[PDB]
Amino acid sequence: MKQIYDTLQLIPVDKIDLHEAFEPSRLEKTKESIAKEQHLRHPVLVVKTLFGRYMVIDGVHRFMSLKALGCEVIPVQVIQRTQYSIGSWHHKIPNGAWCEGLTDEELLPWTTEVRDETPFITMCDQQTEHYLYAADLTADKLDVWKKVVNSYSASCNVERVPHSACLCLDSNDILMKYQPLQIGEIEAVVQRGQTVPAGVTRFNIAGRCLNLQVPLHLLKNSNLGNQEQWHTFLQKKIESMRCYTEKIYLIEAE
Amino acid sequence: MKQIYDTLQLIPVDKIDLHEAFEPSRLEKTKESIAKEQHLRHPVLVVKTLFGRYMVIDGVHRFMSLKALGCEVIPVQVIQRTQYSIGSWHHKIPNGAWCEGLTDEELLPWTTEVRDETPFITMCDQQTEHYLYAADLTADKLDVWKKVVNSYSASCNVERVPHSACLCLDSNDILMKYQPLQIGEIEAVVQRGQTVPAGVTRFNIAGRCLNLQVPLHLLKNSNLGNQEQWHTFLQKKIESMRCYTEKIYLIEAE
Amino acid sequence: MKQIYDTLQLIPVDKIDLHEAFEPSRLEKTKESIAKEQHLRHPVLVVKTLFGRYMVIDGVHRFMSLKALGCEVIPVQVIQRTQYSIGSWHHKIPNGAWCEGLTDEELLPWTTEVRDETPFITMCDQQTEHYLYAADLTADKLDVWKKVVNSYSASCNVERVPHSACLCLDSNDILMKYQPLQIGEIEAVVQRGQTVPAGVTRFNIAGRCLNLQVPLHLLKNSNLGNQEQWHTFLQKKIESMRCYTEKIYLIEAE
Amino acid sequence: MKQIYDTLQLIPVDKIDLHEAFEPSRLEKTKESIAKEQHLRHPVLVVKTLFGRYMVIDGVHRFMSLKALGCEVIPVQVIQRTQYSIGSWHHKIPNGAWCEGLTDEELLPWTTEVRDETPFITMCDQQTEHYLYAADLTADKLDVWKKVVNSYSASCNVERVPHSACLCLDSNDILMKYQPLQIGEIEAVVQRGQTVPAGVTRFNIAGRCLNLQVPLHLLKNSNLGNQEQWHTFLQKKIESMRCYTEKIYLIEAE
Ligand SMILES: Nc1ncnc2c1ncn2[C@@H]1O[C@H](COP(=O)(O)OP(=O)(O)O)[C@@H](O)[C@H]1O
Ligand SMILES: Nc1ncnc2c1ncn2[C@@H]1O[C@H](COP(=O)(O)OP(=O)(O)O)[C@@H](O)[C@H]1O
Ligand SMILES: [Mg+2]
Ligand SMILES: [Mg+2]
Ligand SMILES: [Mg+2]
Ligand SMILES: [Mg+2]
Ligand SMILES: [Mg+2]
Ligand SMILES: [Mg+2]
Ligand SMILES: [Mg+2]
Ligand SMILES: [Mg+2]
Ligand SMILES: [Mg+2]
Ligand SMILES: [Mg+2]
Repeated sequence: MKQIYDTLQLIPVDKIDLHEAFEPSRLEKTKESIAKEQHLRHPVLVVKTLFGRYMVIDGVHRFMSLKALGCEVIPVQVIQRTQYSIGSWHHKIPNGAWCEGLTDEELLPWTTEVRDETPFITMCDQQTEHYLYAADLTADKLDVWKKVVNSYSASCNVERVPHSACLCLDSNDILMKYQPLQIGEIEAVVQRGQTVPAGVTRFNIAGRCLNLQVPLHLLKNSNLGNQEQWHTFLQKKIESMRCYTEKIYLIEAE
Repeated sequence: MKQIYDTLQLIPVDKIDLHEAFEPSRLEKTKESIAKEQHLRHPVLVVKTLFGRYMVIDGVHRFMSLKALGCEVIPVQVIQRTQYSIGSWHHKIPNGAWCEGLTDEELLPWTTEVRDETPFITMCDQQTEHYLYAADLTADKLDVWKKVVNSYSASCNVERVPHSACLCLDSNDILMKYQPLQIGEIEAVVQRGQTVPAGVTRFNIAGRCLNLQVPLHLLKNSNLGNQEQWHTFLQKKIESMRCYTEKIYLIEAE
Repeated sequence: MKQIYDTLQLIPVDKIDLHEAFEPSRLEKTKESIAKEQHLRHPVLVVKTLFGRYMVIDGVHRFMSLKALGCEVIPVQVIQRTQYSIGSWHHKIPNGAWCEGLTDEELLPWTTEVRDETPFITMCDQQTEHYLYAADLTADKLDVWKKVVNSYSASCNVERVPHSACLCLDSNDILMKYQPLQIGEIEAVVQRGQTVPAGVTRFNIAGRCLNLQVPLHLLKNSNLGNQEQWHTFLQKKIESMRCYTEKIYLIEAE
Repeated sequence: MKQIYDTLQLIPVDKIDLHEAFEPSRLEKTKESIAKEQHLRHPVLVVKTLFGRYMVIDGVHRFMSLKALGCEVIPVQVIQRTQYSIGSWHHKIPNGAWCEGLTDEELLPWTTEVRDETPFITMCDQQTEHYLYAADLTADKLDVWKKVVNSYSASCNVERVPHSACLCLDSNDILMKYQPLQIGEIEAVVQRGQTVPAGVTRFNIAGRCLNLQVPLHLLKNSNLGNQEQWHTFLQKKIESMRCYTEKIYLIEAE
């Protein structure tokens, strides 16, 4: 447990990259709550990446909220490569025929053929599968991916299901399956200045620190004096830290 | 997630049994903190037992603190049998030769013989094992167990280690091993009006609810009116509930 | 390891019990096969029972083949509790919607309420699960189990399905799910002179000895002695034993 | 399953590479055994390589026995990536404190600092772990690996130890720990015409075909053809194939 202290750091805001598109309603809600509370409940989870920088793997909305509220440093928890894995979320639309984004005039080259290579995107109903193969796309595969996801994401009662799960579709479900990305692929996206669609990458992260409740007043100055105050704050919080190994239901309110 | 609401209940204090001895310093600390905060951070974890009663499986000190502070009902989380298992803690004394409770005049019938039956208690050092066999004890096995545990528990820098763990002892460690109890054995202890020693039973519990922060003012009346207020409180808290599946480090302070 | 050698024993046929009804079609082919070969390829797997008897946990048809062939002694491997577990086979009726023996059961008290207590039997179709809870049974739990299984086993195509299988039922499927028995419960069936329905219990056994190839002649004339020959035989075979740990596909011919 | 049948193939000896140095004592006994029997009991397990070649992942000594015996063709089973994993064997030197080749290594830059990056090699005694980090190496990582292993393999008693083993070192033990290689890395060694030190790589392979017993005569005169005989042979053997899933002890004689 005595290593967590070392992973909780204040990082300059300009050193942090995002790889995932934000959700506008989620950002408004996160920003309003941070502004009201003037604390950050959970530190932003980051991994070290190229060029001395840090990449958010959990906390896009918290990060953007803190930035907009004028924070010059971000409370992060630095996650080591051995303590996370990357999977994907499948997206279950519980009544596809009432999902306007899916019943629209279709323009992409969906096909039912199974090929030797893995499909870029798979759309499933109870009886059939349609595929998009990377080899058939003209637009940047990233722009096609985002168009597909955003067509139904805010409007069709989507339920995210772990890509590894066992799921049986009823007679009107649609299931969207996406391929898991490796960390190197995500870094190439960031290097290009791009982001992946929201709610598709699924980081499984061991050892997250919760309920740190960092007061925003520690985050407004890029320089020091605040570092002694940060250490004092952290020492006090770590005194009350406890570890839980099984599944937990955390009440996130005061 | 929508089942947790049903498991969080206010139970009359007189319907709740303990099976484990409290630690006096731990009780003082828990009671002081509850009194200062006038909230219960985490609900007491209980299992249904015989006679319409409930048995604490986590929260002896919280329970006794609430009782002493005048609570007539206890916020519990009812844990189902399929969501916990019972193991044991081994107790590592990091310098046994400086542990007065272990270097005392010895009176129990320790033996190095390995027998066909399982030992009641095992004391290990780096090279040797000594056993206490239930078949050799005169005193109630429970009273012998408590004498052994309390001889070193508060004084010899004990480190609790999961009975299933891999541990290598250095040249001065002592390791005390205790047998896991089954739920039926624990219930027989309670039926006798007895308790097992502190810090030996190890419940592994899936799905615990944390940071509920129940205000003590909801707990002082055995009758109702408070039940509508309990439902309103619970509805608000459950709105902010989130599930975490991997290991977490929870900061337990405000 | 020499521990294995000691578990390979010749047991009087009269001391061996079955817990599972046999299939005569499988019995004829097993008997035929053993008769042609004059060797028992794989020893019967048994567990030690009360009264000094043994219970077959794998080898119902081998046992009765040898028994029917006049063997006074059975080559067994004695399995310890630590090296096996008891699961269950599900039963899929792919045309169950047309299975007469199943759709006319007006007498048994099936129900759809999910209770806190595990159900005795579960019957699933594409959109409904029905449950038999032990607390509602009108007659002996075993004879009810038997009646359910036989209502479709003899008049409807069936295939076993493992618990791990992710199976999505189509419009005419029925899936029967049975609760796994503990070892104590199976010992009860056998001591009432009975058996469980065939094809339901699933024993997961580690460390089976394969390809011992015991000549049948060792299994008769026990009244003259056979221990000398047996150990002479075992020592020669044991020397070529090799341990394999993952899933294997064994070619069983020469 | 018929998928297995298709993975059992006769491969020209010239298209098969080894990744591991052999032991001549084990080679003589393997050759002797195959020569006496005139059958290859278990097929060589290989993976498809670049350029259309194959790499042995189990069967270094069987391959070279057949090769030394003049076989122009090798009976292999082609293993897919999904059915194996690459681990490592630890090396225990029970009298390592007196192992001269190990206690005089003044040249290699061992270090005790634990860094965020996994180490290349780890050397353990009862109270100290020393590490070789790839970023400190003076020469080729493979030749350093080789030098370390050979410093004790030829002049000190050694026994392999599995990763899962809970091992407490005594006063004179030394334990060497090696980092598991990925498949890409082993392919590199072979394409540089080299091998890794013996007894370190640990392949966990699921679905091995056992007891095929391929007659040696099928493996010569390939210049006249052998596909007809091969399939005739496989169809007869495949019909007696049986799948076993847990640990088995196979008697390998008739
Ligand atoms: N008729 C048979 N022909 C060939 N092998 C058989 C036959 N019956 C049994 N066996 C061998 O015994 C093993 C298990 O047989 P099984 O059908 O379970 O009968 P039992 O009831 O004796 O276990 C099989 O893996 C097979 O190798
Ligand atoms: N000398 C031998 N005698 C008997 N069986 C052998 C011999 N060599 C190899 N085998 C068979 O091959 C299997 C693996 O042999 P192994 O020692 O790993 O050599 P290889 O390098 O060919 O894998 C063993 O399980 C054994 O059944
Ligand atoms: Mg998040
Ligand atoms: Mg639907
Ligand atoms: Mg559309
Ligand atoms: Mg506790
Ligand atoms: Mg010590
Ligand atoms: Mg004492
Ligand atoms: Mg069987
Ligand atoms: Mg069907
Ligand atoms: Mg080998
Ligand atoms: Mg030693």
